[PDB]
Amino acid sequence: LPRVKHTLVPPPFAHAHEQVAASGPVINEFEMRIIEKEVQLDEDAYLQAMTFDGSIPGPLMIVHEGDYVELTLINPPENTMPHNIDFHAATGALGGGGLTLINPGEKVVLRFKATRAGAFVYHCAPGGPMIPWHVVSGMAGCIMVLPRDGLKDHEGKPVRYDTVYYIGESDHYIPKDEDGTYMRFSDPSEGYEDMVAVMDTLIPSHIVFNGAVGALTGEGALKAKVGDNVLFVHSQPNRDSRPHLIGGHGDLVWETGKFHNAPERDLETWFIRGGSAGAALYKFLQPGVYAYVNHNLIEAVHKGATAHVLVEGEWDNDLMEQVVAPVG
Amino acid sequence: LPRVKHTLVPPPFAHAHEQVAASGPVINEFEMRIIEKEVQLDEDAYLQAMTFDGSIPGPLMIVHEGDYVELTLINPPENTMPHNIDFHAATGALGGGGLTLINPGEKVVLRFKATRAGAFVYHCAPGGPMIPWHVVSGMAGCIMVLPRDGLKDHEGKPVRYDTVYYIGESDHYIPKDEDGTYMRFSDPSEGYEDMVAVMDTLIPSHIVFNGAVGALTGEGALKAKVGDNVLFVHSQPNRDSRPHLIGGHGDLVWETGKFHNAPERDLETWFIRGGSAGAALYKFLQPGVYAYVNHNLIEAVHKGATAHVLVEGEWDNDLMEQVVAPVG
Amino acid sequence: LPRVKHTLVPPPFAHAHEQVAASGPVINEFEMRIIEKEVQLDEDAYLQAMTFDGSIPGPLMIVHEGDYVELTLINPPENTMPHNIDFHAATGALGGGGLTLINPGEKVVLRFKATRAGAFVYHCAPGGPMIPWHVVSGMAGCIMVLPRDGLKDHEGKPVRYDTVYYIGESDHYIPKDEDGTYMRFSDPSEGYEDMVAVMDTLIPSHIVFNGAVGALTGEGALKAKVGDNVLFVHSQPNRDSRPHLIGGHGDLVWETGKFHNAPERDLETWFIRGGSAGAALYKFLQPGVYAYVNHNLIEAVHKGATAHVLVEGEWDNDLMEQVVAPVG
Ligand SMILES: [Cu+2]
Ligand SMILES: [Cu+2]
Ligand SMILES: [Cu+2]
Ligand SMILES: [Cu+2]
Ligand SMILES: [Cu+2]
Ligand SMILES: [Cu+2]
Ligand SMILES: [Mg+2]
Ligand SMILES: [Mg+2]
Ligand SMILES: [Mg+2]
Ligand SMILES: [Mg+2]
Ligand SMILES: [Mg+2]
Ligand SMILES: [Mg+2]
Ligand SMILES: [Mg+2]
Ligand SMILES: [Mg+2]
Ligand SMILES: [Mg+2]
Repeated sequence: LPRVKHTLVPPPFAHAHEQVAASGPVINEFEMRIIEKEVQLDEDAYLQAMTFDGSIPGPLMIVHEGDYVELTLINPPENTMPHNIDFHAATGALGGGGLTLINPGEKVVLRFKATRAGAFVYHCAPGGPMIPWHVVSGMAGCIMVLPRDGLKDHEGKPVRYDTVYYIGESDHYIPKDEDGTYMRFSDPSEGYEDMVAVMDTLIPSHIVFNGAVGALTGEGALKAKVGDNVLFVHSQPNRDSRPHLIGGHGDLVWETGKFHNAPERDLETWFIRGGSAGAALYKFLQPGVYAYVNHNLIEAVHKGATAHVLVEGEWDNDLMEQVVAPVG
Repeated sequence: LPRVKHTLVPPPFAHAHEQVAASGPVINEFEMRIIEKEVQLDEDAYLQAMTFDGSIPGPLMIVHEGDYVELTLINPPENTMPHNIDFHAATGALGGGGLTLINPGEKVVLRFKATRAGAFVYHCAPGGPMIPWHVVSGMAGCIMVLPRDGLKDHEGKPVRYDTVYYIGESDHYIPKDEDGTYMRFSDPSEGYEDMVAVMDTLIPSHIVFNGAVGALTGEGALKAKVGDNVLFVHSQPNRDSRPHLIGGHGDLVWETGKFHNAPERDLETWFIRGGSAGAALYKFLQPGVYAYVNHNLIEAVHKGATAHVLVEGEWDNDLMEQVVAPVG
Repeated sequence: LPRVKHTLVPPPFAHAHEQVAASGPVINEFEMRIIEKEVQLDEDAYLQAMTFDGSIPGPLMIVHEGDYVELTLINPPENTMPHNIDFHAATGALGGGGLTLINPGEKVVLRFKATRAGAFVYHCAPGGPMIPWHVVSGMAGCIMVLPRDGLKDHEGKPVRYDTVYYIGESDHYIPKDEDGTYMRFSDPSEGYEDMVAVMDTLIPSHIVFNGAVGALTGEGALKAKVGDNVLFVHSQPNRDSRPHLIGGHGDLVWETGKFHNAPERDLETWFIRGGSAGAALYKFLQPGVYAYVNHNLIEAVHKGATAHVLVEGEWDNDLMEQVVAPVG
């Protein structure tokens, strides 16, 4: 089979690809390096993170149904922990976790057949208590397996996007001092016992898009134009989310993320089950600022789950008009 | 276009309307006044509330797909805060939030086209940390945009209800003294910092229907007769819910609340995503008392999420019969 | 009508039955005895439990749509509490709760018509605060009402399982001393006030399958062979869950659990609403160990929500292959 070597790009962007496969099955080659580093979640909040390829989430991989995925995974000698990878897209050996455990200084190559279309989570799962801990330290991303003929709607009609954005939502459990301030550690292992105690409450300290509070706002705001069909692929590897585009809708939504199921239409808010990825297409109709949020608004605003989309184009007064301006 | 002026009625009731539109598109005119007042959630629990039209939830608006909605929103001079409105039914300007910010003593008129059929949340969203806070202080309601030809089932067959009840479920975060008792404040702003600390735990002190524990029980119990097709429209603007009618089912359920999607049948329990409204139709078959509950039973019983429905009519022993009475 | 007397078997197993009804409607006779006993959830964690038939969950009942269910429920004189039963499968009298309240030393016989196909929760619901408390002490199980002609897929094609496993997931709220250790009590009533305080936080101390941490792992691991179509019926009577088979998928999933609705395909993770049962069919394609988990991995690993499935058969390198073994 042809081999295609991909250069991954950091989230929320996606590597070059075609929606309709330009060929028959290929072997898709990807490589990622695991990076353990402290990351700043918020102004005075830091996470002893563990990442695929230096980003939270890990980068988006895009292939077609019936392709193979050949991943080279590298755990550099400077890392402290063993790591591996479980693709929810894959069949067998705990998603590949059983075949990919690598120590610092080792690398491994896994091949699987992408037999099922949809957006899927991938995450680290080295075993026992390590599983939740590695995930909530940042080790999860998404692979999207498109149908060979591209996406289809609830009636089997071909559907096309202009842009995909990968929104990786992640919950984190940063320990606190009695006064509410966040603790700092020298490395992941040092912070482990304190982190577990927070994990046990099931209350995240932060819930973020793209690895940090405000990462996709201000200078990181997403961009589009009136008329653009934008696919928002949304992963949550550990906890539920309820995405909502403020000012918009989900035109076609696969909330369970699997493309051969019929999408729902006209949604205000949809539901990403923890341990899954979903996808929503929207055609922008009005210019201006939109917020893409987890619609538990405490999670959106206090915890960090808010992105902005800045949209250019002409305003349509038939859809909405301020008839009487604030007056009094 | 014809203009139709509506008189809103408090929840769980609905203003006069027709399921099948008796005309082509109209401009629907509504008016609401924002009322800031302390409300009693429970025996020794009070909320510094902020409300649309004096009720929690805000009143239900009912229009047809392709109509316009023209809302006059009034923030009386006695209020302390700026307020606005985001309709999830609307397209643009953050659902209208960007065009409706009004200070105490001001009013505003917004028009939008109700382009999509379904039950939708509306809520206050004045910006930043104000967003979750105004919502969890009571500022959310629902607008139902019916298809012009009325509801249709999973097979496109016309479906009709005898009664709609609007169940507005709301989570609240009342601060507590060390001994578990609830704190009281002079106004919303005074209670703000203490409320935020509760919000951060993501654990509501109360989760209520119609603004208070027991509001829809005893004297407030809902009523129906055997044979009645009752539509239960259920909103939750901030947190997930799992409605269940104890003793009944959802005959047709749109849990994501958007009427052009096929409903599911025969449900025991359905799922309202935080930041959305859903709808369930049930035809009553047995007389007696029913409980409509959020089926996290701690949320139902300890937090306040229980309504009763009292149903009159004849008992059917073929469906259920006590064969041997408690004996021993 | 013919009467059929069933011998229940403990979970995760199911009593003898046929998927396609070998006859017209029958009256299905079941009997269960309520057992109040302390149970060990985990190494140093015990629950003052209240059970149907001595198991958590209560045993699975299997009947066909249009059958009757006649249940004899027995509350032995050694018990301390009144108990009853609410079948979500049933119509009227709070699912039967209104007709089945029995004191220690009493028994009752309830008949209902199983008019709706699907997996349904049954649980104890003796009234008021007793409701959540009896459920979170273990009093819930599942009844599966199969269509008379067996299961059908999203296209109406007949579908057949080789094995059903009933996974009863239950959240528990065991009180703790200041040092994090769990408290012990002489009986359920003694532990009540302390348990309520934990219930109020909505944070379970344990979330288990089959009544205990590790119950379905090691010696209790589930078993299958490559090629087996296994139906996983999953109940959660009080709290949401997000089941995921690590290394596999849901081939056909009814997450709301009602068999006349079309199932979704190829799911990675699905969603069981608190107060419901859902069902997922998977055909095993690879041998080895699988984990069936609630995919909030903290709930899976720290709280107890993990089962293992051990699968025998031949490995398929086309689906997955370790191309380069860990090396360095
Ligand atoms: Cu790792
Ligand atoms: Cu996983
Ligand atoms: Cu407001
Ligand atoms: Cu909103
Ligand atoms: Cu009981
Ligand atoms: Cu129930
Ligand atoms: Mg690279
Ligand atoms: Mg400090
Ligand atoms: Mg230090
Ligand atoms: Mg008025
Ligand atoms: Mg006090
Ligand atoms: Mg004072
Ligand atoms: Mg027996
Ligand atoms: Mg102790
Ligand atoms: Mg003692």
